[PDB]
Amino acid sequence: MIPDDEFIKNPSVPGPTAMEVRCLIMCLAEPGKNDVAVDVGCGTGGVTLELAGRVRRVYAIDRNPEAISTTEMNLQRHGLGDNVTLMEGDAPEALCKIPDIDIAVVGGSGGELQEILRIIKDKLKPGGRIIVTAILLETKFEAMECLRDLGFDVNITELNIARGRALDRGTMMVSRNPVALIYTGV
Amino acid sequence: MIPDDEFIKNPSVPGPTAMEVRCLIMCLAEPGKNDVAVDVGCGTGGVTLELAGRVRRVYAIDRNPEAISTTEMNLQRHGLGDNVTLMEGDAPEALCKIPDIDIAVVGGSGGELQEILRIIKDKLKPGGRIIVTAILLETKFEAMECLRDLGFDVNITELNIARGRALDRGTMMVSRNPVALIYTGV
Amino acid sequence: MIPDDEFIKNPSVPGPTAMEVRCLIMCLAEPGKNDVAVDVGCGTGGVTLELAGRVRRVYAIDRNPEAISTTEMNLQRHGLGDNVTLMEGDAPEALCKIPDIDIAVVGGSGGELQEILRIIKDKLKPGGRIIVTAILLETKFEAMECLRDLGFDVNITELNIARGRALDRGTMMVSRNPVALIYTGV
Amino acid sequence: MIPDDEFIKNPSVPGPTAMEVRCLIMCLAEPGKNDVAVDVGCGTGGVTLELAGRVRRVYAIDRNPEAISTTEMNLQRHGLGDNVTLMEGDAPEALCKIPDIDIAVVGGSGGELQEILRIIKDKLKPGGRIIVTAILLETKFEAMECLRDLGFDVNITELNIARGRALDRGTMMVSRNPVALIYTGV
Repeated sequence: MIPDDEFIKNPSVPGPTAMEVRCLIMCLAEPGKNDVAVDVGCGTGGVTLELAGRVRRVYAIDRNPEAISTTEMNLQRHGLGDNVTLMEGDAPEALCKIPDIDIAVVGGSGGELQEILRIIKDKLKPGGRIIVTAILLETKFEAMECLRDLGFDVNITELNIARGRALDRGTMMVSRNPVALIYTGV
Repeated sequence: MIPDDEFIKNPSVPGPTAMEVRCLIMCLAEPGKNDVAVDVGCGTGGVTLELAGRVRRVYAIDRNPEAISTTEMNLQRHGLGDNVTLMEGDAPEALCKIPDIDIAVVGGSGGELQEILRIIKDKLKPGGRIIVTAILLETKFEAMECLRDLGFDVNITELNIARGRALDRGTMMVSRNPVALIYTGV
Repeated sequence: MIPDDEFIKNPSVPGPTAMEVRCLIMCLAEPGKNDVAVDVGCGTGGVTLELAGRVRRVYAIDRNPEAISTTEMNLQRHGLGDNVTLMEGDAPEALCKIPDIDIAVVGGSGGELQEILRIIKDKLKPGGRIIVTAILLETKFEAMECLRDLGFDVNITELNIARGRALDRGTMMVSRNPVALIYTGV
Repeated sequence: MIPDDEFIKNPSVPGPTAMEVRCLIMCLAEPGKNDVAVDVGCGTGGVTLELAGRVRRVYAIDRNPEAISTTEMNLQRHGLGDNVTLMEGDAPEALCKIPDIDIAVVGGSGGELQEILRIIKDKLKPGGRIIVTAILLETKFEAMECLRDLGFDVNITELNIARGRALDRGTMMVSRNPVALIYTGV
């Protein structure tokens, strides 16, 4: 899978998300060449780039113009983006113009996490998956509470990753920052 | 991906490998529908199940008869096990009778870690990957060194995981023991 | 510092608090021989013990009768307790009957966290510290919010500890569950 | 305890040791006002500083000339050093001119870990304590082996610490690199 260092970043644009995390988001998302997925807060584009090649169509949304721009750049360098619709705009309004979805990945909550999830539940085909990524503490709580309030079966997994860096003196373990995945069962 | 709680267990068989680990093992290995893989120490059968439904033929090895049994039981539970050759017995003697592999996943060291890897290097098809899962401090070290000594490009990723357990009082974070993954380039 | 395995553990009562966490608690508490401290949810009695041999007076509270007994037993085995006042009853009602404190440690709340902090803030001597342990996801968010909402500068440290366990096969890394410490500036 | 940001950091000297780790080290070292201690690879002087205030004497050693300089700098800026014999040079040679030690803390091995531990065992007074800080994957293993081969009861604790950082968005957990502590039975 495309390792972190292989992605073009940006100052005002966070990401890419740790490969280990991206790897797990895909395992939970349970892709498919016939699935329609939406990725909110596509940021650097990691999550979008991955899905761009395992489903029918992916809607990448992000209020920050730089993010939509940053994702596009990576999509182009990897020659992907055919089944990807970029959307410059607020998440709630961006979602309303989209068909029902099979997969839903919500990155940077954007302080609109609750409203964002509410909408997603109204457009979730049967057996749909909803995966919420969280970097902020307050975000994990809100993600559990809302998804629960919408009648979903919420689960949460915290991932503390450490990779080894080759030094002259030997190998050192470099830590990533904690990343929790709040998701709904099938 | 089959969640941990959906596996048939055995009071004498460890495992199955944490899902988050199973997931990352698959991202790294990058299974092809034409690859020949071997899983030393299949234990409960996690990794074996995951490879089974993605490659041509998987050779699942294990010293414990209960293991071969449990793995075979979880195989049938998901309509898989046609392209899986089970092997009871010591790894070294089992590995020598095997054809060349594209993917090598070695589970619990077994005290013969260094010998196992050695046998695998001479049986690895060009472009093959070797992945070692370690829970023991010493196994992590011996893997790194030995793989380097055999002329491979080694890397190590440690995963401390925490899952949420619903309690009356709320959600608790329960962690799994650290799992390191020592892998080679391609 | 009294190591874990040296405490009388009652299966029904939680604890003792991982020695590593207890160490960090004392470091953040900055106990003085003239300080007055209260420990809500003393449980096994780990924290109470540490403070007992370091402050003027320690008020140990816990709504569980077995926790009080367990805490009393352990204190005796360590000749401590001569300057400790155990309390049988609910926290909130037990807090109003206590003098003002310099050090407040709060363990297992019980859905009464908000109220418990509200009382501790009112009885907190100037300069005093407030330290809250949280194993529940929710308690972490709640302690962070309530302490902030009560006008305190809040800080949070997550501890993921792994100790080594010698096995015939080698050294296994055994992980304790995550433990957070939410505290107010000194 | 002296926090991280309160230390004079030199661009050529590593450290200071994370306050959470220093706290644990002081806990395992069980400092006594009579104990004679030695800090190998004092770095910024965090460990030396702490000890200087709780034991008879302290011999801070470090191959790096700038480290010695930076360590002597943090001593004065806190009113300590009247009992801190600084030493610039190779640890092994430096230790020979030192008295028998009660407490021994070793960090930077510079690749002479084994030679250092051996020397320490010959100078270790009964009831003495040895504590090694490992950052390199290889160091942990080596330390375990030597200490076992020297007739000591080895113990290892892996610490993964995360501190919360205040963002306009709210609160994120920032990870520190893993830090392992290999210690002998007192």
